[PDB]
Amino acid sequence: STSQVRQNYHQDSEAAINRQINLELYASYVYLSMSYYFDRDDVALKNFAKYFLHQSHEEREHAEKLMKLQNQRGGRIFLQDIQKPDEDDWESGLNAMEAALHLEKNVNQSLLELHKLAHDKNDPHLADFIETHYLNEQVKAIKELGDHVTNLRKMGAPESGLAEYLFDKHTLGD
Amino acid sequence: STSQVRQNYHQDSEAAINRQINLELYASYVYLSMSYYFDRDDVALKNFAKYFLHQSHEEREHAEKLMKLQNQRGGRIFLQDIQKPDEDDWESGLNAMEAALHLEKNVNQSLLELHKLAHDKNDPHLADFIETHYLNEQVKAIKELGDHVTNLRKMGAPESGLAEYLFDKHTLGD
Amino acid sequence: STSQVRQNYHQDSEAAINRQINLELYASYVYLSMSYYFDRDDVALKNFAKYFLHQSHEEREHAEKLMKLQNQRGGRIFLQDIQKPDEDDWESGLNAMEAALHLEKNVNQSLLELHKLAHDKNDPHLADFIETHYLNEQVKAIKELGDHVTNLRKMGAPESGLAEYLFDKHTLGD
Amino acid sequence: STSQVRQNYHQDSEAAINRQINLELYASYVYLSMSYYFDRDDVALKNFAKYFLHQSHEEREHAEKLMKLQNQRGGRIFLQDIQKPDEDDWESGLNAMEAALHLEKNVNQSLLELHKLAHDKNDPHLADFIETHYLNEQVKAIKELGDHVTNLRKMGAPESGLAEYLFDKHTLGD
Amino acid sequence: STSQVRQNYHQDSEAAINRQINLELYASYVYLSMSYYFDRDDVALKNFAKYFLHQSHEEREHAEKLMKLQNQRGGRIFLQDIQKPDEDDWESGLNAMEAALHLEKNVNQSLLELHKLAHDKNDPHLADFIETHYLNEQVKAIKELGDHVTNLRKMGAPESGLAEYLFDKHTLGD
Amino acid sequence: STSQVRQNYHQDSEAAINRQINLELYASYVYLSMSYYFDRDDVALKNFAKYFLHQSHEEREHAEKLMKLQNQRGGRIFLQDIQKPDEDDWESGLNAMEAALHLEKNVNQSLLELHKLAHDKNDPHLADFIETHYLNEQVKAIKELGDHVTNLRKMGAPESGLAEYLFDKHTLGD
Ligand SMILES: O=C(NO)c1ccc(C(=O)NO)o1
Ligand code: NA
Ligand code: NA
Ligand SMILES: [Zn+2]
Ligand SMILES: [Zn+2]
Ligand SMILES: [Zn+2]
Ligand SMILES: [Zn+2]
Ligand SMILES: [Zn+2]
Ligand SMILES: [Zn+2]
Ligand SMILES: [Zn+2]
Ligand SMILES: [Zn+2]
Ligand SMILES: [Zn+2]
Ligand SMILES: [Zn+2]
Ligand SMILES: [Zn+2]
Ligand SMILES: [Zn+2]
Ligand SMILES: [Zn+2]
Ligand SMILES: [Zn+2]
Ligand SMILES: [Zn+2]
Ligand SMILES: [Zn+2]
Ligand SMILES: [Zn+2]
Repeated sequence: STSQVRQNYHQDSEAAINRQINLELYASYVYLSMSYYFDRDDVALKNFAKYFLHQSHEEREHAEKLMKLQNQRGGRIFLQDIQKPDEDDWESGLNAMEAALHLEKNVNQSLLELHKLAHDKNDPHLADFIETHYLNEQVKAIKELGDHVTNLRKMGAPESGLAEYLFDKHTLGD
Repeated sequence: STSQVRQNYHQDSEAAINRQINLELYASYVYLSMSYYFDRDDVALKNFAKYFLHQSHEEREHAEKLMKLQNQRGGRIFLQDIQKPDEDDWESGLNAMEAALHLEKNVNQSLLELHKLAHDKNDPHLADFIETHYLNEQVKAIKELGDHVTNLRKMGAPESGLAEYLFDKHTLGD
Repeated sequence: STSQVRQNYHQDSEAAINRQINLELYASYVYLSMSYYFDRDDVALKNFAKYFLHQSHEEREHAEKLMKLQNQRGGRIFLQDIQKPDEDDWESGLNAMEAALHLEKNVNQSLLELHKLAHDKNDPHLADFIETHYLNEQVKAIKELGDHVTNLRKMGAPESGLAEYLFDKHTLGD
Repeated sequence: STSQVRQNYHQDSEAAINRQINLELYASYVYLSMSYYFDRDDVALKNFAKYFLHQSHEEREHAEKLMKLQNQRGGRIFLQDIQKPDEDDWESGLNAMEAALHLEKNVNQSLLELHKLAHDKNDPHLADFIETHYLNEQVKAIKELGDHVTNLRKMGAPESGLAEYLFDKHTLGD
Repeated sequence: STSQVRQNYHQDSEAAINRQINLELYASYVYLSMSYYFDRDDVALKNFAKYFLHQSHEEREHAEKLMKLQNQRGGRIFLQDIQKPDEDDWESGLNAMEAALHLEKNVNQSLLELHKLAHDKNDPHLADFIETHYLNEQVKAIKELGDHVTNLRKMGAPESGLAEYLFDKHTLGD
Repeated sequence: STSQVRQNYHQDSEAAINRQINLELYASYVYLSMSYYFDRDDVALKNFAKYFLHQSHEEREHAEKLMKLQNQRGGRIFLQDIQKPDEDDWESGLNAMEAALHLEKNVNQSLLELHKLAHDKNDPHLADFIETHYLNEQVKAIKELGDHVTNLRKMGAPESGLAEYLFDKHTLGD
């Protein structure tokens, strides 16, 4: 069918959207994994644990937002498997942060491509949606992972464990 | 003359804005008419009446801030007569819901054509204007009207006058 | 047909009422034009603009009120084209006020004939309706415009731009 | 490495918990899809949608509390892919209710086998865990889903389009 | 070294951003000069004075938000000397308002050029940055300075001492 | 011309004030530069940044009060180019503190010489103005910079990344 509400809504755009949803749920899955990793009795950095748990809940917010744009435009949601992440053990506070930064650069890439598509297919509505709710969020996050990584490294992580423990106290703990 | 504030504002943009002004005022007249049709002693659905008197007042807001925009950029407002609606009797609640859907998807086509003009003339201010204050509002508008229609249909409207009475109570009365 | 509520309601009154509705929308439209005219970067008298905009929203109430009385008496609303105002460029504050006084004297005329018709068709309900909700409002609005004209002319307008700028500050801006 | 906190926690229990974690995440995914299904403009039952969006967030909670449990006991979390749901179109609100029921009765069955496992490994902490935080919860949840289905049926669902609309109003909307 | 956070950030964009910073710091300097001009014992227009000083601090905000952006995107800040303003003596309130109009149109074109660049390099994050934090802020400033220049002109300035005094009180003084 | 307020205000003092104005504008630029350096994703010390950004704005205040003073005494302001800081990269937090220190003694130096000028020209208003608003402010700034440098060196700056991270937390974040 074609929904009564659909208008200037191209099907690459619609299919690009069902792709992002999955990517956002993917990242939500990664951050859950990082979170409970730093909750391990042998790692025990509670603020690393809550930092990523919060990112896990936000990625969820991202996907649900897109699931809403879809129906709003008259596209139809098709869901897919969520890949388990690439690790079971994230090694270190620094390394987990670097993986986070890598993950978000990559989600950012897809958002930019999704913007290009929306622009190329002359969807001003879809494109302002990406710029308003996603683009600058991803710059902020990526700037923030960058800063953390810079600070964990300058402090002598992940060699110095003292380093990671003070960072969990003094940066991720308000 | 050429206004002292004019900058990057193409006379084709100026004349498109004036067109949109008239179309918004037109919208408002349609809803005004729909509203006072449901206030007739033989239609007597008050929440339908309120729901359109509101959109009537909303569309008037839409025109008024196009008028501001026009002067903001140093163009010049020319008003044209306001066409009376297509109908005097709007038949039923479902139907008026189907009519407004049609109307808003139409006004939305105009906004997407105003915006593409803006893009092509390299007017980012005007394109952003359209994006923030109109596109998204139209997609929320289109999406809602669709929802009401689907519900009226599934309830058994327009035949069932029970359904329309109940939809007025449980859906448009808060 | 004939509405189950109609009573001592003559169809000339009904057609007289549809006419006034249009006329009120007309004035509503004239006052909008005046308003955004003084919002022009090359006119720029904010309080002239806010004054006429407020008159715009009141005429809209003036007309919705009449559309209410129509359905109330079981008459039936037929709308009509809203003719664009007789100017796009209202020249000055003095001249805008003078046009406005002309406009309302003319609308006052139409109401008085409507009262005459209501009286002549022995409709004391329609007659009290015009006495209560319109007649003294039209005397107040005519007197107010006259005083503004008197003051703007006594301040040496419209050749003294100083004149009109002080009037906008000291009379229309509280 | 064997965790410094592990005590009377059998590696069969550990692997049984990780299994439940995945099942709970999976249910969360099912409710998610059920939810934004009723957000489509052709379904348009907003309280069905709210009701399922909530259970999705609850099933998430279910998983998170299991991941805390694993680490509390000295086990090690291993996530796995999240299987997308069986349907992309859940047909009707009655049906989704019937599917949800089936789903919940399925997860209840897994926790009773986890419970029997715990008991047989003489793991009373893990049995008391399942007793307090899951068993009565699923039992309340199964009973409510039975109630809603029984009611949707008794009102004439899913054929009576009015029925589902009203259940969404009168039962799922407070 | 490429900054760790960089992504879709063009070296033209970065250098153009560095130019806009200088241009904003140059704006703030001009408005500073204008403000203490009116503070002179032989000009003595405190509201002109306070008007431009507020505008001076605004421009400094415009620059600092550009700088933060450079860092967010991984760009690199390079400052250059701040050109002293063109005049030491700004003649009068009218001429000062005119010169601000010229200044802000010049800033506005540089920013439209910066947006164009951003679009030419497929940097939607940058373009929507310029869109939402600068473009309509420049239109507002340009409209307001338009109105001010107009109202000063119609009053009789710069020939009428009275006019620049009363505009100081009744417009620049709230 | 000679100003109508001018009294016991020497041309050299008028000259030395104008130059002092420029030097405070310079100090504000330096501090602004140091601030956004510490905002870089590869330096990432938020409280060094806040510290220097607060300096930056205070120095602006220093200059505006000189501009105010100049007009009070009947002198005439002449603004010069504001030269860009010596550095684009400030290396480290300790080296930035040390360069702040060097700058503030240089500013102290010129302020003391401006005081000697005022004494020499028997200008006690000018002398007390300098004493009252700048002299102890300069001593306080230099004492605080001295202490910071001292602490940063004892902690092992600049070699110690940890030292600069802990100083940012425990001294500059309150
Ligand atoms: O044979 C049994 N069930 O069929 C059995 C043996 C021991 C238990 C028990 O309850 N342990 O706590 O149950
Ligand atoms: Na935009
Ligand atoms: Na009477
Ligand atoms: Zn995301
Ligand atoms: Zn993210
Ligand atoms: Zn500490
Ligand atoms: Zn509209
Ligand atoms: Zn609309
Ligand atoms: Zn384009
Ligand atoms: Zn009911
Ligand atoms: Zn009227
Ligand atoms: Zn009137
Ligand atoms: Zn006055
Ligand atoms: Zn569960
Ligand atoms: Zn459940
Ligand atoms: Zn600016
Ligand atoms: Zn500006
Ligand atoms: Zn200073
Ligand atoms: Zn200083
Ligand atoms: Zn002495």
